[PDB]
Amino acid sequence: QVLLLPFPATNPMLQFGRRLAYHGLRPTLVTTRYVLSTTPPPGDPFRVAAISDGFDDASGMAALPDPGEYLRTLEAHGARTLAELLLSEARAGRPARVLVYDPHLPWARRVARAAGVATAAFLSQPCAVDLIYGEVCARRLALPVTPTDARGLYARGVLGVELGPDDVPPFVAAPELTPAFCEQSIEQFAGLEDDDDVLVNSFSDLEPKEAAYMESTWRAKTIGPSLPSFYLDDGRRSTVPCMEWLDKQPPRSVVLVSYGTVSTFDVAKLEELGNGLCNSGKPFLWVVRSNEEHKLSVQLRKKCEKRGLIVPFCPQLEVLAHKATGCFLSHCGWNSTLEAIVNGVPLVAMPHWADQPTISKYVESLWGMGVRVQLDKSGILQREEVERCIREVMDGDRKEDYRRNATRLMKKAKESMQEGGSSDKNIAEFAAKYS
Ligand SMILES: O=c1ccn([C@@H]2O[C@H](COP(=O)(O)OP(=O)(O)O)[C@@H](O)[C@H]2O)c(=O)[nH]1
Repeated sequence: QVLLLPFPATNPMLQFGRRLAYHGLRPTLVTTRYVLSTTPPPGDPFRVAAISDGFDDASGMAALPDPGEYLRTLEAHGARTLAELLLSEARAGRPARVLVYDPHLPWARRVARAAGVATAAFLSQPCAVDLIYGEVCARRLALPVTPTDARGLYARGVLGVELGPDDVPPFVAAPELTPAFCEQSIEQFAGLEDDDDVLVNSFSDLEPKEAAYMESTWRAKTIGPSLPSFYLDDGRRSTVPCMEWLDKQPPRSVVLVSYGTVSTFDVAKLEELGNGLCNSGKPFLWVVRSNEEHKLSVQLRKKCEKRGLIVPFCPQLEVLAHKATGCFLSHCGWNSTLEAIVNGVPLVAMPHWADQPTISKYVESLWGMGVRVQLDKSGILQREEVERCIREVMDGDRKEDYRRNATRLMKKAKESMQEGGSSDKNIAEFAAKYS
C-alpha cells in the first residue's frame, strides 16, 4: 500500500493519492485515532489507519495549546504508534511500499526508514517559501533571514521577486515570535536528502525559478495543484445552502471572504473586516468558523445582511468555481491561493503568517492577480483599507489586469495537471516507481 500521512488536522495529499489509485496503487490515509473516531473516513479508493498523538479521546491540540508541547507529544506517541502500524500492516499482508508524509512530521521519515519503508516527502507550501527554509537548514543562511539575504536569492535567479521586510517568511525573519514554528519550518529539511522522493504541491509555470532550484537542490518534483480532477478539466454540484444564495447573485459580483481554518482573529480585527465588507457595497460570502463566531456581535452580523451572508462553512472550491464569484479576500494560505488560481479568481490578500506574506507578495508583484492589504503604522488592518482593496480589485483602473493574470495562471495550472503536463509527468513517474 501507499501510506499517506498528512499533518493531523488533508486534501492535497488525498488528491495525489487519488491519482496514484488511478494508476493502480492502493492508498491508505494515516490519521490520529481521535480524528478517525470523530470524522467520516475519506472513502474509496482509500483505506484508513490510525496512529495516536496521546489523546485518542480528546483533541490533543485543545488539550496542548502550546505548540512545542503538542508537537513533542505528537512525536512521542506518533513515532511509537507509526512504528507499530508499519509492523501490523506488514503482518496483515499489506506491507507499506512507501510512506508519503508531511515533513512537518520529520520523525515520520526516521520511523519509516528504520522499518525499511521508502519515504516521499510531501511539501504543501510554495517552492519560494520552502527553498528559504531549506537554505537555513543547509546552513547557507543564518537566522534571522533578512531582506538582504532574499535580495541575494533574487539576484542569483533563485527567487523571482525581491522580498522586502513584510514579504520574508516571518517564521525565519522574526523567529521567536514563534520558536516552535521556526524550528518546525527548518527541520522539514533535516534529513530530506535521504528521502527516496521529494514532492511539492505546486506547478513549474507558477514558480519557475523556485521550482527549478527546489529540483536541483532537493530533488523536489512538482505534483500540483493537487486538486480534484474536475476543477483541472481532466477527463481521465452540492446542496449546501450558501450555494443557493450564490446562485441568485449576478455574475462576478460576490466577494468570498476567508482567513482560513487555523488563524484566529480577535474581536477588533473582525470588526474592521466586517465593517470594511459592508462599506464596500458588494455582495459577500463571509465564512466565519463555528469556533470563532462568538466574537461576532449581533450588530455586526446584521449590519448589512441584505447584501452579505455569513456562514460557518462553504465548499470553497465550489464557491471559487461559481459564476457569481468576483474576487476572494483571503489570508492567502497556499491551498486557498491554488484554489483561486485553478478557478481564475482575483485575490485581495490579507496575510497573517507562515507562507502567507510571501504568497501575498507574489500575488501582487509577480503574478499580478490581485492586491495586498496595507497595514497602518501599528500593524492594524483598518476597515478603510479592507474596503479600498475590495474596490481596487472589483472596480479599479487595474481590474482587468488582475482578472487577466488570474485567467492566465488558471490555464497554466490546468495544463500542468492534464496529460502531458509538467506535474502530471512527475505524478506518473512516481506511480511507476512504486508499482
Ligand atoms: O469554509 C471553508 C474553509 C476552508 N475550506 C478548505 O480548507 C483549506 C484552507 O487552507 P489554506 O492553506 O489556504 O490555509 P489554513 O486553513 O491552513 O490556514 C482549503 O482547502 C479550503 O478549500 C473549505 O472548503 N471551506
